[PDB]
Amino acid sequence: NLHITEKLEVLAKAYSVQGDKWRALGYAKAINALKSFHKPVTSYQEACSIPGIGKRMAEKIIEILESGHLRKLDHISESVPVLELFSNIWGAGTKTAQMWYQQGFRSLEDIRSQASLTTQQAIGLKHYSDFLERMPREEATEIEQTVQKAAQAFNSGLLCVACGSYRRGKATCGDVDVLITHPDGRSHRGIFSRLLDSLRQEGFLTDDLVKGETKYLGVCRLPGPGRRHRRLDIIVVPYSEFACALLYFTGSAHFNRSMRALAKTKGMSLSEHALSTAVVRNTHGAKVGPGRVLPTPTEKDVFRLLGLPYREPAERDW
DNA sequence: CGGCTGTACTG
DNA sequence: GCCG
Ligand SMILES: [Mg+2]
Ligand code: NA
Repeated sequence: NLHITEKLEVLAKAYSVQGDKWRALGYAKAINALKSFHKPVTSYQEACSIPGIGKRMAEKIIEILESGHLRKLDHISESVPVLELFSNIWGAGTKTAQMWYQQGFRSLEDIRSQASLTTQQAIGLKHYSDFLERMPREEATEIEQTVQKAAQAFNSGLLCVACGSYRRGKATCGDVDVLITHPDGRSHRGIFSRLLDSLRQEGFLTDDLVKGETKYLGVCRLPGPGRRHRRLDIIVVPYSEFACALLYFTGSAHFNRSMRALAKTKGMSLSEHALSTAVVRNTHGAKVGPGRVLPTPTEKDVFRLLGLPYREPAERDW
């Protein structure tokens, strides 16, 4: 199924970029369902059947089948392509894009010349094209290795794992996500600092976007002709959290959200730090009592404790 | 009626 | 947008 989704994707993005996040979530989930459906969809009654598809989406499917068109798609605001242009700048989202629009900016030349950018947005605009591009998974390999090689030059016992789409076995990667830990659980942050320093000194790191104590995002470029600037995310964790970190950083993101949402129905909470149980939540679903951390030395343990069958990373790409 | 994941960083 |  891609006949009807292609038309939905355009509404999903229109909604997302105008900041209607939940309606856009509705569309996103429906789109997902339709894609993992075996056969093409035939009846409005078959429509409702599919979890993630209700009356409103059913009617729209019907129109796509009956008319081969979507009336809502010709009513999309003329501002949408511009809002998408703007929020493809790293560091600029829905609010900033809509503000810029209101203020009369219609193009990246307008932003470049007339807009006051944060440090992150200026780096984002500089790399606008490169950030929209995916790298072959083989290039990800060279980057993980460059990072790993450099880390292991401080403390050779450090473990570096490439995560995200790479670990899920995808042929291309939007960025490289490197997870760093140490088996003693005591080795952190003296490294993470100096590590970035050498990588920056080797000329490998071109720009910094986020520098936190355990988390880094920046821009690197491998040496040589024909190389593009790439996004590189690095996080350091204590060995205690290694498995929950690995699970999180590997994703996919829709998978993390599904997992976490299930954990919530079981009175549990899952995050990059821990899976914990006996979590106390107020009526709005917000966490109040922290509950207690459940032991989780491997990804297997996390699935198990949730009552789920183990998925290897490739089966996580939702 | 109202949640839809949970966390971190920046200014 | 969908659903419990
Ligand atoms: Mg990634
Ligand atoms: Na952005």
